Amino acid sequence: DEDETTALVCDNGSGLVKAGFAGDDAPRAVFPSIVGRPRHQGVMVGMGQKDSYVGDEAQSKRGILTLKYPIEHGIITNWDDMEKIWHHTFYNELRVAPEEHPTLLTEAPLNPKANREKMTQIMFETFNVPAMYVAIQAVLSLYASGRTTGIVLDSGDGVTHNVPIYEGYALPHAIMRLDLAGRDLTDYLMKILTERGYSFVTTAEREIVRDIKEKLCYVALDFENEMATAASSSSLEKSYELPDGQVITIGNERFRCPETLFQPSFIGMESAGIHETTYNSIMKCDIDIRKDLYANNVMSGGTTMYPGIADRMQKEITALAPSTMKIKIIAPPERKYSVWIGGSILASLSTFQQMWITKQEYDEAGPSIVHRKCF
Ligand SMILES: Nc1ncnc2c1ncn2[C@@H]1O[C@H](COP(=O)(O)OP(=O)(O)O)[C@@H](O)[C@H]1O
Ligand SMILES: [Ca+2]
Repeated sequence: DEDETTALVCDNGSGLVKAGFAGDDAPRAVFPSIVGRPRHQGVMVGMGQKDSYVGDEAQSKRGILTLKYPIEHGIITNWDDMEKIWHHTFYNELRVAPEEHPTLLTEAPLNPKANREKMTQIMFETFNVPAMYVAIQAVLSLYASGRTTGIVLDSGDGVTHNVPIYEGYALPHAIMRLDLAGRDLTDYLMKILTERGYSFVTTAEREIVRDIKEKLCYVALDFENEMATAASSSSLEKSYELPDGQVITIGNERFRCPETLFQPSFIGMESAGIHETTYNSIMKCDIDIRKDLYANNVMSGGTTMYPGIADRMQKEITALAPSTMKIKIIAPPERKYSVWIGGSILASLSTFQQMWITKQEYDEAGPSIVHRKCF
């Protein structure tokens, strides 16, 4: 753009599309990736200004809407809303044509084979984007935190991932994937809420369950001990008087839902928490590779933003791992935009040119150009 090539960086997942230009610190355009439709019906003369209420516009006028969620855990429920989602991004906020710049996105690690092509097509065959790359999440983070080896656990909204990374990159044989992440914490809440006598069961209320969560519910440091502290109506109970009108006195639910990350005996599964799946990744590798993975355990995404989390893993991780060392969780001050800031650098370095898919390479290699360059 202007005197230089430049581009647009983009982290999109199951909950927020976070768009910006290139070189930038952290995001500019940001919106929930959802498309809403008018479930309230009746008729019209005056109308609340939309056919598809999208992202921001959507989340703001919740009531009439049946919020068609798309990317639940990297898999999209149906792709049709998605084109309107990205129709926001470029033209409406950023005012830039996709048909002009490079695009950086993120690979929501182990998003299916065909989704790679299907995405690149929406750009290159439908909306002729000049160059693009989708970068594989967890690793980006590492470099922005100034780390080369460590065990990263990156989870935002959609899917849990425990990545061992070193001075050279990981492989499917050791890394893991699980469905128990940030948004599942979000949704989980209502399964449990029943015992007080609440269950925001439907659409608009579904979104209020997310909202409650990120600004008040905290992680149990050691749940079991804290269970008797549920008698202490001070720590726990707090008022959420919904600005509509209904008090949700989120007592024990404020840490009982977080705990499911380290405790799947609460939903019903055999998954161990993210502290044990971290051993699960780390063990599977070569024998000499672990000493510095243990020296830095990178912890990022929307998932690691709750109050009381690094500290937890400090205890828990020691118990079933290798013993010998200075074990240490590195969770950056803002650690959620891990994906984004690591990505920024790549789409600011011109060295990145000895990688990407450029506009004519697609035509010259068909849809498959994505697995002809990448994987
Ligand atoms: N302060 C926070 N504490 C905990 N949960 C948060 C916080 N900020 C956002 N979240 C949750 O993180 C998720 C969105 O994270 P995000 O990184 O934006 O996207 P995604 O991994 O899908 O790419 C949602 O569950 C949202 O509720
Ligand atoms: Ca993400």
